[PDB]
Amino acid sequence: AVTLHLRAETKPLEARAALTPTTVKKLIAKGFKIYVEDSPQSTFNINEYRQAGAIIVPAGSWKTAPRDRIIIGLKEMPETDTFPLVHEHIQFAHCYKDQAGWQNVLMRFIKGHGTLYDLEFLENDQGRRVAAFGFYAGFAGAALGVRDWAFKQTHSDDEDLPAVSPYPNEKALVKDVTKDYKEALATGARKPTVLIIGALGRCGSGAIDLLHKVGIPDANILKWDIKETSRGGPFDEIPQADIFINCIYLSKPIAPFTNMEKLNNPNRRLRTVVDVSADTTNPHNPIPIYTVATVFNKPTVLVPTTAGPKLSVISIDHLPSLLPREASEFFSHDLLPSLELLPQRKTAPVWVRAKKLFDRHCARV
Ligand SMILES: Nc1ncnc2c1ncn2[C@@H]1O[C@H](COP(=O)(O)O)[C@@H](O)[C@H]1O
Repeated sequence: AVTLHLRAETKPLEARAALTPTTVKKLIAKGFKIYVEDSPQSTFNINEYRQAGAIIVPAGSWKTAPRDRIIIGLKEMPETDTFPLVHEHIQFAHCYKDQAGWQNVLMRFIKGHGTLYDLEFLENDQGRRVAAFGFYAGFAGAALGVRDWAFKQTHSDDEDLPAVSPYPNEKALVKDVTKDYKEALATGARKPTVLIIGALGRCGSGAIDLLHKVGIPDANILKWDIKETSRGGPFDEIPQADIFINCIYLSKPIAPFTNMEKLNNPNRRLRTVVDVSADTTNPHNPIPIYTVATVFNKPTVLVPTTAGPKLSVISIDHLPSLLPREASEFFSHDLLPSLELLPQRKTAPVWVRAKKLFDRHCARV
């Protein structure tokens, strides 16, 4: 039997969890022993885990836990923590892409005789990433995009979309976005068209699902993927759409999707751009119209146009935190088949690939 120990997150406002009560129940049904730290910040109530069969333990107790427990969490270790890491860990460690102090992160493992299985690079047998948050990133990005567009119909340009807060469940989010949307329509606003780039993937599907659920029909959604962008930008369709949602991270030096010249047009319709995969450290940002990474407490940034109506960007890197419960359920269920192979992790390719990758980065230190 494998023992997993779900550590409490400490990163500010991180309410997601790598295992949910549901995935815990499912692992227990397979003979796992599951410990769950009593986490202040989690969107899940600790009673949920208890009722699932988890053994509840104090927050931070992983640090003194027996060597044989596999420690599982989402976020990287606090850069401040210096003690050797003696356990096998499953987490996003953020030390494989030459991040600052990456060697020190790994030295903690080396000194400890611990092992990292990094969630960012966990790969199935067909070479695809096992678990990520793209669907809910798209769903939340579409939600905020519609909210921003609606807001613009009912408020003056000197006001911006107010601070946003996570929702306890998807229905609650949809109810609020629908309310805002219908209010905007009731003013006689032309029904908006929404252009999505990367429409066919998980992120794109998430955005589309939100749009559908708030009453936006396919007739008003322009679903673009590789074929549509292959002609090369800039695309006139972007300023012509009311809302533009970008659902694919692109960092190689190609022609941009849009630019200030194209946006500086009194006939532009576009009001709101949601760059779901925004990363201001992108070496070749194909939507070169913002430099600010916006955040929940100030979710939009002005695009400084010289003609046309007020245009704003949403460039939040934490969109899945808008719905931490569902984000966690999707993530943990995507990860579940791999977790079920942990008893055979010495031979199961998903885990062997991860150990090998860890070993290779440790060798560079
Ligand atoms: N340059 C591009 N233009 C438009 N769509 C793209 C481009 N590159 C990748 N995609 C699509 O983006 C989606 C990414 O899917 P996912 O990683 O599941 O969110 C897939 O449907 C890809 O085909």
